[PDB]
Formats: sequence, structure tokens, C-alpha cells
Amino acid sequence: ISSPKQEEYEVERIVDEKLDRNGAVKLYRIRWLNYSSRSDTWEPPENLSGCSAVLAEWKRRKRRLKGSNS
Repeated sequence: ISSPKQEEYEVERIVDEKLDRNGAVKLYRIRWLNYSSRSDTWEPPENLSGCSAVLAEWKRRKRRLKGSNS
């Protein structure tokens, strides 16, 4: 594009989440503009049993974003 550096802000780690009446999770939304630069996709939690890091930024963020309790 312009610079041959590693790669600037490469997406985030969880852009949204869908809970259930149980107040628990069920599905998550992951954005990625740097990659395709168009449209995001959804993936369930159980698959994020390897995105420990990604899930990590999210949790740390779960507090800030919205901010309630769940």
C-alpha cells in the first residue's frame, strides 16, 4: 500500500456479542477491515478456544464497552 512494515492496527478482538436469556454468550461478531475491508462475520464462543489473546482483549474491554455487569 505505502509502507512495507509489519501491519498497522490489524483488526480488533471481538467487535460484538450475542448473549441468551441465560445472560450468557452464544455468538460473537469479529470485524476485519484491514483484511477484506468489507463485511464482518460471526463465530460462536466454543471456537474461540484458541483465541485466548483475542478473547483476552475483549474481556478486558467488556468492562469499558457499555459497562453494566454481565
